[PDB]
Amino acid sequence: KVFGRCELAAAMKRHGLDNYRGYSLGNWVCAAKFESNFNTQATNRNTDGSTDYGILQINSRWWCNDGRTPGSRNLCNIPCSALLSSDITASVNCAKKIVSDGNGMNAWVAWRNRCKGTDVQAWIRGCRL
Ligand SMILES: [Cl-]
Repeated sequence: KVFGRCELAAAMKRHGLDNYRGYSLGNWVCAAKFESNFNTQATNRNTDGSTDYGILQINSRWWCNDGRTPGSRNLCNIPCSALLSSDITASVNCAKKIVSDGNGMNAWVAWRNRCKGTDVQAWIRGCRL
């Protein structure tokens, strides 16, 4: 499913991401726009052989199992296919583990390069939250 901007902001707020580890809701909406264009079914393969899955492009070397990433760790305890669901619960629960890992939202390259330090409140402007 391809979310609208405000529909996803509302879904993230309901699942407890607003201000999670100090990151306001606009940071999570901005990271989803540039990682996946708000599409839960987005996949992209990396040069190391790992693949990124879903709305927040969570990687199979560390976080989920896809059966084709040798020596990888499955820290979230989920098949990577669960991250492609229309229901974002598994992606949000695993994103909370990633953002707590020490480097905060700098784990998301698109957030560091396109959201960090910008007016991220713009991403939630106009929405009924
Ligand atoms: Cl980037």
